[PDB]
Amino acid sequence: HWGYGKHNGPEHWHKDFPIAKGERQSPVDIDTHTAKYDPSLKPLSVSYDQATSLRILNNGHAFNVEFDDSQDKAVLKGGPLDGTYRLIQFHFHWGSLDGQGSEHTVDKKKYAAELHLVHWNTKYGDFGKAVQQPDGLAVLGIFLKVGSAKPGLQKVVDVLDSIKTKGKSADFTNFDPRGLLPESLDYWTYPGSLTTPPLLECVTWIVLKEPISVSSEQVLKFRKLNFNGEGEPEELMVDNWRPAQPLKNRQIKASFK
Ligand SMILES: CCCCc1cnc(SCC(=O)c2ccc(S(N)(=O)=O)cc2)nc1
Ligand SMILES: [Zn+2]
Repeated sequence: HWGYGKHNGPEHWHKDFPIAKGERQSPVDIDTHTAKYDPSLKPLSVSYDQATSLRILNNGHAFNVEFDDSQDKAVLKGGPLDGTYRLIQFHFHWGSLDGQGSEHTVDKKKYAAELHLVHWNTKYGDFGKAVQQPDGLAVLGIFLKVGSAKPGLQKVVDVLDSIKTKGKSADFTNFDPRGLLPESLDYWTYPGSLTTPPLLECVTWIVLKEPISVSSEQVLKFRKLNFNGEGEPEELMVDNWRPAQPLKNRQIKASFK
């Protein structure tokens, strides 16, 4: 039932998921001037050399590129994190127009899209248990702006016609998520939530300061996807982003400057 329209979009979510109005909801606007530089924050450690992608899926809200998370192969640690977080999937949120799409904003600036690399804390044994813990997930957020193509994204873009509609999946092996990372790992971090239902407050957010560039043609392809299932009226998969939520009693920390 929940989705991104007038009648079931983010403003409606609290009815099914009352935690929508909770104390640590995501996304948020990152006020770069009031973010506190924290010299005790470590460099982020991204170990994706052994990543094993398996499949890409249109789940009717976005597309997920899923990884084999049954061994320590693609892991996030360091930064603000204690312990080891395993990559389970990535997906994006994007706009109907280049002027919007991102979930987090930076001094109210919206980017064309936002990539979420979703990782779960190995101490909880799996994803479903981890989401029920306040430190269960680490999501690495990366902004996309429109300009030069991102070569490492093209394999993703090229398979989308094969998963046009809700419920479609395709084999997606040997995809290397290192090709989606900007040069710098400078980041902001704060305690938040999943940005889609069930909106669980289980996320340490790590948002990179440096956006990646993707071409207009790459993002256009994202916009050809469908929210609907095959043999239904076409609703383009666009504007699948939740707007900024109240910061409330939280401090955003910066790894830099
Ligand atoms: C309430 C009891 C149900 C426990 C349970 C909750 N959510 C999920 S899945 C939602 C999900 O996979 C996900 C991952 C990342 C993000 S985001 N957009 O914050 O990166 C949003 C949703 N699976 C099991
Ligand atoms: Zn997301």
